[PDB]
Amino acid sequence: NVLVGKSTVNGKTYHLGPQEIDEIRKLRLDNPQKYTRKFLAAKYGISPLFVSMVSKPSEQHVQIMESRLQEIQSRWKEKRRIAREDRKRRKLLWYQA
RNA sequence: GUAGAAUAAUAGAUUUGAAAUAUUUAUUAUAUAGAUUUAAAGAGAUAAUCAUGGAGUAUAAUAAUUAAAUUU
Ligand SMILES: [Mg+2]
Ligand SMILES: [Mg+2]
Repeated sequence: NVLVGKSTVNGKTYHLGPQEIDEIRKLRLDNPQKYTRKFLAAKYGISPLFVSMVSKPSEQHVQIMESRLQEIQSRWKEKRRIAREDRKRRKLLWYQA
């Protein structure tokens, strides 16, 4: 197998209920730093994709991490910026087929 | 147009499927192994912008008289 998902290796599970899904949401909105996607996935035996599906982080959290991305991009040099645009175009060309 | 029906966005609302081939889907650093790429101090070719040079071209008094052709 190549880049296979864990659920695909061992099939999907449907075992969480409304109350613990709601409390997952409360934890995520409370302390996104302490209760990360991987932490919640480990705690509740689900996938980080499912955590993102059911929960939603805080606006402050997303704003600060977008700013972090902006800083990392700004610290780049000319060559890395061009290389990243090239990666984007190449990846887009993957799907045209 | 003294006015309405008539495309897409931009967002909004109300619904909507999923545990979503996410131990890499999007993008983000380090380390190891390996494979590579990227010059313009100047130059060639071509074109253009400035020159240089004076080939080529026109004219050889351009006044006036005579003659043929014209607006009123
Ligand atoms: Mg070059
Ligand atoms: Mg000259």
